[PDB]
Amino acid sequence: MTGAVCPGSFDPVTLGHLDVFERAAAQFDEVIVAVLINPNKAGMFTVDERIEMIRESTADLPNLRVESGQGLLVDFVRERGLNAIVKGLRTGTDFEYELQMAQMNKHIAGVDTFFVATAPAYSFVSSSLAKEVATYGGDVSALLPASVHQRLLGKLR
Amino acid sequence: MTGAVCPGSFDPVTLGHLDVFERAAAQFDEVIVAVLINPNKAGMFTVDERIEMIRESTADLPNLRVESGQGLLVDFVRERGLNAIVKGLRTGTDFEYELQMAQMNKHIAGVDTFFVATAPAYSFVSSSLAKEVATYGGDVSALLPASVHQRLLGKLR
Amino acid sequence: SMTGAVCPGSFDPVTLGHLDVFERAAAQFDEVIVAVLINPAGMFTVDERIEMIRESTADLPNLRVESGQGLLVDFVRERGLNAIVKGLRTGTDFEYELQMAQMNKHIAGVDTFFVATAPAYSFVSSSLAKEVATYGGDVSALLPASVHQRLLGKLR
Amino acid sequence: SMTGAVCPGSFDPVTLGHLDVFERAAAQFDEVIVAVLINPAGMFTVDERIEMIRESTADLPNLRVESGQGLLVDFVRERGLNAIVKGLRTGTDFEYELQMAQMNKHIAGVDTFFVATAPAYSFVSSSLAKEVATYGGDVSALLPASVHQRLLGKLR
Amino acid sequence: MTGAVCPGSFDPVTLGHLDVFERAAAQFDEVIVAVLINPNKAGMFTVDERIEMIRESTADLPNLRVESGQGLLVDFVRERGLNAIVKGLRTGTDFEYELQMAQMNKHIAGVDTFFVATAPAYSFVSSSLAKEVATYGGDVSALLPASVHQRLLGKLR
Amino acid sequence: MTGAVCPGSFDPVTLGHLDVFERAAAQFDEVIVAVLINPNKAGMFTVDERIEMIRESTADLPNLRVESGQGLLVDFVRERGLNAIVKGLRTGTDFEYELQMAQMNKHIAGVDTFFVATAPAYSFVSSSLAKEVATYGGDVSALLPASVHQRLLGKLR
Ligand SMILES: O=C(O)[C@@H](O)c1cccc(Oc2ccccc2)c1
Ligand SMILES: O=C(O)[C@@H](O)c1cccc(Oc2ccccc2)c1
Ligand SMILES: O=C(O)[C@@H](O)c1cccc(Oc2ccccc2)c1
Ligand SMILES: O=C(O)[C@@H](O)c1cccc(Oc2ccccc2)c1
Repeated sequence: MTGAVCPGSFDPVTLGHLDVFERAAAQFDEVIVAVLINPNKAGMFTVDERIEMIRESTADLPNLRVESGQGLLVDFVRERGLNAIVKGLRTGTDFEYELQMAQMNKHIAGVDTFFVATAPAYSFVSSSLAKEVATYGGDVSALLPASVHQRLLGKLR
Repeated sequence: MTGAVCPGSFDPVTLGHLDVFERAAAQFDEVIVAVLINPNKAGMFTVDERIEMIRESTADLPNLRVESGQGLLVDFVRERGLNAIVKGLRTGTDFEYELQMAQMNKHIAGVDTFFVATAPAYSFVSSSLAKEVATYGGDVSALLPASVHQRLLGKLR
Repeated sequence: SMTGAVCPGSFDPVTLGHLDVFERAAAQFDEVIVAVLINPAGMFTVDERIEMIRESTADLPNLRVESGQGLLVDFVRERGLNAIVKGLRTGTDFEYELQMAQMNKHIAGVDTFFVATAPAYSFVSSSLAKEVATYGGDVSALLPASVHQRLLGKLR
Repeated sequence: SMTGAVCPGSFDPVTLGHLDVFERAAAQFDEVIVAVLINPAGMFTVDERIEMIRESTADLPNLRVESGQGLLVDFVRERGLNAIVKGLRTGTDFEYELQMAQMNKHIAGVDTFFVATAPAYSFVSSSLAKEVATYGGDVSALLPASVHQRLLGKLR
Repeated sequence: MTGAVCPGSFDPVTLGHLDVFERAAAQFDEVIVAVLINPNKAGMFTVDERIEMIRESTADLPNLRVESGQGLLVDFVRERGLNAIVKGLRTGTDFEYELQMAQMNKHIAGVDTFFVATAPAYSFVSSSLAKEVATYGGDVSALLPASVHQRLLGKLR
Repeated sequence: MTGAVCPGSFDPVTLGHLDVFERAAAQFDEVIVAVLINPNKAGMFTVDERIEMIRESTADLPNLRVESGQGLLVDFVRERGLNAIVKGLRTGTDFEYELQMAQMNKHIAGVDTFFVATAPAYSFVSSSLAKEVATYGGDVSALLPASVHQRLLGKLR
């Protein structure tokens, strides 16, 4: 009955994201990972690549599935009969910005947002910083799942 | 069967707290509001008074129950077969202190914490500020459940 | 006794959050000037932005609306004033605006007064309102009634 | 035209950071009242705190100093005003003061204007100044000249 | 020639503090850990106990020594012919508060302060939170050095 | 032999930067100021111009040298036999973003970062804001080294 959506661009998914997925899947009957695509800007990975990397690293979460979308997150959530979003947060700065979006989403669609504190070990990994570090040759193998790391290096080379 | 604990002193419960209770009860199969008994610093209302005020304000939430608790919160949570805490947050500063507690609770007992952003209208209400304003004659009736407000005036006489 | 402040912004479009700040500034200063930045890529033209603000502030007799360019402190000083009034939502806002406020005081002796957002508008911004409306979300409760139909026009 | 604001605090003692805020408030409002809280454990008596502020604000003709108790908004409204002016150093400050500002607006319609600290006084507070002086640190550059000798008196 | 002081109450020292000590000892010729004592409030551990717990967990840092003091930190620093303080920081909130003290210390004595970001794993441990959790029976064995944990449990029992 | 790298674009160097350089040079045996060459986004001054402005402003710092750098900062640092970065901080928000970078740099290369709080007088100056103010005729001469100011006026004509 209960369910939540875990949104992001996941370009690529990180171990921080996977931690959030696992924690959501432990507390809700179903979890949908929403891979939100900007039809106007391509990321590093195509939609099918992003989804494949997430599926490979969530194979042991039976109540989680992965779907892409675009436009308003609250429409994605509501069209699946749900009304909760779960998002990871690292800092107070994160909270202030995400707060605005959560209150807007509640206002326009009645959708609630639950935030979870990042695991300490992954508090400094982000998709953007991992890509930037890897671009200039830094070692990010411990911050990304196996389903991501060598595909990332491949994209960069 | 999903579930979460909503902990606090609730001295007294505010409309901000109630908003959190409602949103938790909408997303989890069971919610337990845990009312802290604090041996040292006593407050304005007894634990039984606080429990009754919450029960009156949550009468329409059939999957929410109210209980007193003492000591280590994660013991309270695990003793009831649960492993999630739900708390409301108002500010970035709130997030930083609560994040420390959440990471500590996950480390020592595997209990997770979900945070929800305050409804905008209650971003500035707290039990402590409401009591202080009311003590000096300010009108806080729009910030508290109807019953709380009547009981609060009683304690002040 | 010739008190006055300037309320600056791009106002693309003006929101109820902005209007709340204008009203509060107008209640505490003899003269308020809303300064609409010309910074030519926005949704509305500078003239359209000025009109929407004038429409929404008709009940504020001591407020006027003017366009401006360049250093804000020059705009303020050339009108004989030396105060800016700005609304703030978060501590993050305060830290960024703090830098600009201290710079403005340093270079021109112009002071900045910040006012806390009304709770109901803590989450509205011109940018988020435009984004939500663009994908069909209802923002009518967040914008002046006039602005709202004008926005519908730009999209449809 | 009857503009006015109240600058509240314990001022135990008043610092150059506070005085900077008083001066800036006095420059932008016709009338400024400094409200000195009676909250009986401080270092100086309410009378002493009032005297130190009056001594330091002699060049501010439109400022007066009064003691107060209870709800700040009652102090403000009973003097016919509905604005508070408060200085702010950090984003953390803003978040805490934001709650009080929104509460005060809610219960009494009293607005709050915040001003950014002068950079030179970003680190001074009554409490830190007292603490440092107590252990022999030189805080003379952080306090009004009058206050400084008075502080030396309380310690020696 | 170069040197820094690492101050705190260290009541007790945590793994977060030890991380800071090690990082300071790697970058300065000498490091002094300053155990600052409030002569008006006893902590959990006496001064000699605090120093002993720090020495036992820093035995492999040859350029580090431990001394107690009270009063102005900048006097402790200057009387040893030094003029740098090194302190760990976890959050932006920490930085704002410590910033005030660092600027005051520079103002009154010319002493500089260098801050270092906490290691991610210890970002949620503090002496106060470890004591509080342990008081109510929570497991904090992974957050404190061996020189501390059982002595803490002993104090509590 | 202790040492640290002070990295940045310094376009142009401000009195805030110089304060950081001075404080680093006072506490480390060697300081290297690393001036970023950025292939994409160019700025107002060439790398050689930026280096010369820093050299003129740091003429009294014999243990500080200035060099251009590109790519991964921790490679620059380790290539010079060092493993410390020193950066100035103005705000809590600054700390949060820089903390992510510092933890990342420590993770991928074992390079540590020490932060110093801005002198109060320069808390509001930045290269970007100084240029913007100067472009429209504002006087920023009290915020920049004397030589920078002369060169800045030249670029604006
Ligand atoms: O008012 C507050 O928020 C705090 O006092 C607080 C924090 C965390 C939990 C709390 O309540 C309980 C703790 C342990 C067992 C049961 C309940 C109260
Ligand atoms: O929307 C905002 O807040 C910013 O874009 C901003 C900041 C400061 C001033 C602004 O408007 C003016 C600038 C210069 C002259 C006149 C007006 C706009
Ligand atoms: O020092 C401070 O900032 C606080 O102690 C503070 C906050 C708000 C008002 C204060 O002073 C008054 C309160 C009530 C009536 C009159 C004055 C003091
Ligand atoms: O202006 C800034 O602060 C950033 O652009 C920045 C951040 C970190 C390092 C930077 O400089 C270097 C990076 C790599 C090698 C050499 C120098 C610049």
